[PDB]
Amino acid sequence: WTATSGSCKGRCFELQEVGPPDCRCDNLCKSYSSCCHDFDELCLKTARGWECTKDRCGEVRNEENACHCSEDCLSRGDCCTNYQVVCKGESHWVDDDCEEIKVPECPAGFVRPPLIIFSVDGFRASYMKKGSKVMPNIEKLRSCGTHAPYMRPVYPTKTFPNLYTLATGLYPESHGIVGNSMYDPVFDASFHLRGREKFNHRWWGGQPLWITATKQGVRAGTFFWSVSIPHERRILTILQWLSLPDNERPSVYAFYSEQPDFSGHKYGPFGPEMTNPLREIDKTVGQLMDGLKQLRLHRCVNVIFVGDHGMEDVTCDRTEFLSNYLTNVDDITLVPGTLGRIRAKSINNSKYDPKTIIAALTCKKPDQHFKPYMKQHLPKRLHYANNRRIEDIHLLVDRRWHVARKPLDVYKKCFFQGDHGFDNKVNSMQTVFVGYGPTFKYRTKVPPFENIELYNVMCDLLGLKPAPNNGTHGSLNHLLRTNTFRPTMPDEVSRPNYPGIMYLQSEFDLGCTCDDKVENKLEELNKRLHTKGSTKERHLLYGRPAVLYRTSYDILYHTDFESGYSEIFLMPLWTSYTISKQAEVSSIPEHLTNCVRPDVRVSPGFSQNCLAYKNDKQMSYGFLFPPYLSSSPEAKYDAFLVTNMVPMYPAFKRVWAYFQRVLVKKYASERNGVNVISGPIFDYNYDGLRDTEDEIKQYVEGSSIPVPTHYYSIITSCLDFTQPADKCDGPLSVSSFILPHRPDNDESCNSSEDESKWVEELMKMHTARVRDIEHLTGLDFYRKTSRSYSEILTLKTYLHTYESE
Ligand SMILES: *[C@@H]1O[C@H](CO)[C@@H](O[C@@H]2O[C@H](CO)[C@@H](O[C@@H]3O[C@H](CO[C@H]4O[C@H](CO)[C@@H](O)[C@H](O[C@H]5O[C@H](CO)[C@@H](O)[C@H](O)[C@@H]5O[C@H]5O[C@H](CO)[C@@H](O)[C@H](O)[C@@H]5O)[C@@H]4O)[C@@H](O)[C@H](O[C@H]4O[C@H](CO)[C@@H](O)[C@H](O)[C@@H]4O[C@H]4O[C@H](CO)[C@@H](O)[C@H](O)[C@@H]4O)[C@@H]3O)[C@H](O)[C@H]2NC(C)=O)[C@H](O)[C@H]1NC(C)=O
Ligand SMILES: N#Cc1cc(-c2cc(OC3CC3)ccc2F)c(OCc2n[nH]c3cnccc23)cc1Cl
Ligand SMILES: [Ca+2]
Ligand SMILES: [Ca+2]
Ligand code: NA
Ligand code: NA
Ligand SMILES: [Zn+2]
Repeated sequence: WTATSGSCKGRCFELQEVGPPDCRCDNLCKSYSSCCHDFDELCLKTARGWECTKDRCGEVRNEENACHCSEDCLSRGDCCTNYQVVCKGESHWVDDDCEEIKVPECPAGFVRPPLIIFSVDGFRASYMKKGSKVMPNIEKLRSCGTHAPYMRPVYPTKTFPNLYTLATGLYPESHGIVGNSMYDPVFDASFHLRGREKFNHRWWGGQPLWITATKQGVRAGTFFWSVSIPHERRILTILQWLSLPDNERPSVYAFYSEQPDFSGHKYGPFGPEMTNPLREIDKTVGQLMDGLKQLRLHRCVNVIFVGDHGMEDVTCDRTEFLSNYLTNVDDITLVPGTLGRIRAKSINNSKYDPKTIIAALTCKKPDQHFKPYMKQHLPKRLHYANNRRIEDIHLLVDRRWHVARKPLDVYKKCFFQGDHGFDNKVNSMQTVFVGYGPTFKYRTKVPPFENIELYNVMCDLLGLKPAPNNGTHGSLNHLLRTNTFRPTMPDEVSRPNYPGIMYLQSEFDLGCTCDDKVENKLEELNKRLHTKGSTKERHLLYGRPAVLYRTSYDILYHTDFESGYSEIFLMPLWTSYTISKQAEVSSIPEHLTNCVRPDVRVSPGFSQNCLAYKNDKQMSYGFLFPPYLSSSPEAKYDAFLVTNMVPMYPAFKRVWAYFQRVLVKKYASERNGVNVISGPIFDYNYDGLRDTEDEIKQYVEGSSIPVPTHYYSIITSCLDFTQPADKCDGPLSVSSFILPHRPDNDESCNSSEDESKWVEELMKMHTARVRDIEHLTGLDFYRKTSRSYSEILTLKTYLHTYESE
């Protein structure tokens, strides 16, 4: 209940929220149906519009007007944004030449440059170039400030997940806003765009910027604007707040535009009807900048122009229906559209089986436009699993398509021509970033980066300590003139052992065999030196990775590769090797096909054994350093060491063998050598973080050999590919993957064909950042390069996407 007969007199857009049943004049009052009786009259004035005209110049103040053209308006902070242009012969901000802002030029009493976040819903990245002729204000921001060619949103590429990611630096799985619609089974409650339940604070995890600010003594303007408040009024409210006295004035502000998303849904991303919404957004930017200029803040405020996601062409006719696949279609609930999420209609139905639903949705039609996944099998780059609000069954929908339960759901709801929500690496979902101000760089282009990184930077811009988040603080230092955060490398927690030869052959009883009994002082000293690390500079180019948790491991040196061998997991945590452009691929000789060799540096008790694999009818093995890339017949024996073996399902060995036999050499040819680091990952609870021993759910039968959930590789070369990988003087280039270790290739519908038609496609889908691997392994890479640490942090957040331009 609201006693709406209090008044908003002198309280319009009050920052502090007053408590029911006392009536509200703050922004959200509309959304709670709680504004005071006179809120529209006092706070939403529209009289005479939003622009001064010559005849109004120096008028007598009339408090009914939406904005003012009277001599006292500047000191009141409530002039129309074009007041100085119309009435004082000033230029619009957009018509002024741009001039470097070397230092903040702020009015007295400003403690720090304010930050304004100008967020635009549905603003696809390519609009910056394709719409540049109709967006002069935005184009000046872009060209004069710091910009990326695009910014990667998070998955799903929907509004609230992305704007709340911007606010918190967290993946949706951690912040809790995992789509625009959700069911939380602990709460037994549903979150929707419509209605009121979405304002309940239990939906919203982490700590958004406005709370981070407030807790640290920095005042914040509103981040949420009610849909009925027009854009001109949002801008005027921000400008008025900026005119407050020093002790009352916020330091961080947000503007939000529902456009171009609103029109994009109706008309498609490049519909002719899209030109107007872009013109209008640009006009709004013009109003803000003119307003800032009038208040002498245009060379003081840092402005971020940022989108939440892009927009793709999507129509009703490109809809797949689950009713064409499942018989039981009324036993399920689908969250539909540009992604699919499936759960049981009733928890009382114990005849509901996820395995049979997945199988009925897998590779059933030749051009099928969605792919089902148990959430733990989604590409790890999506970070979309560790939340009870994300249903176990997920459908990744192809760009340009929808999924629905039944046809009736589409015509009892063609209207729309645009949508978004798809995989966050899809080009059409990419959105925009521009930063303009004293703290940003001048006329600077930066590479594309992920929106999870911005929270840290916004905290840096405001002198705030960020709450714990998924950004990598320092990775965006290259955007900034000053206020950089100077991170240090994490300390190594576990130092390795360096074992020598400590065991005789006959101490091992592993059930392994190798045809290797084949016998020189020239080559005897030479092989001793390889085992003490004489080739390690060739194979370990960026130093050894640091182990950031407590464990027991050994460094093992060899002619062609170096490894960090875990005594706890009985396999390497990592294996490092360099393949030059010139290297030759060879086969596994006939006599070595089943060869596994005890490693006399490592006890039997901390070794794998061949008998376990013999007895485990589902599990085979592979090697981390590939025998195919041995430098010589003699060196090839090292590749068959039991310490280089890892457990692999035969179906996965098809993938791994093609990667090692064909792809590594291809990449060395294309990139002028590559350094490769490969290893296992264990993420049985799908939290994106390294498992401890006691979290492992599967072992090679009858043994303590833990089975990885995934295998990674990090492939590094010289960005200047005219230099070979192993003699690179400058910046590096990386691509990585985290392949799911699956007992079938059901994910790849064309897997009956030759690996050349499907393996690389799988690997592209599971592309990853080095940082993703770091989380999953507790390893810290690139510890010894000639590069700055901030540059290395940037490299570690790079994602190789495999989209064209
Ligand atoms: C991305 O960045 C984020 C942020 O840094 C990373 O997330 C952190 O990961 C940590 C490890 O997974 C995690 O630490 C745990 O926190 C527990 C306390 O948590 C509460 O308080 C914090 C701080 O204010 C708060 O942020 C949390 O908020 C979560 O939950 C509410 C809903 O209840 C949501 O509003 C919110 O969205 C958020 O949900 C997300 O996180 C939780 C896990 O915390 C998930 O379950 C959800 O799915 C969702 O993703 C909390 O309200 C603390 O109690 C834990 O301690 C246990 O583990 C330690 C290990 O040191 C052990 O020693 C203890 O014994 C203890 O175990 C006991 O409880 C067990 C479980 O009940 C039980 O089995 C044992 O037997 C014991 O009794 C732990 O320290 C941290 O909370 C989150 N933070 C956030 C914001 O998510 C994330 O990892 C990064 N991602 C990547 C890929 O790097
Ligand atoms: N950084 C950031 C940032 C966060 C938000 C946001 C606000 C929120 O407010 C609580 C009361 C729900 C919650 C989550 C958010 F992510 C945001 O919201 C703009 C918005 N105003 N009006 C809309 C209508 N629909 C969708 C979004 C908005 C804009 C930005 Cl720049
Ligand atoms: Ca949106
Ligand atoms: Ca884990
Ligand atoms: Na086997
Ligand atoms: Na298949
Ligand atoms: Zn939309």
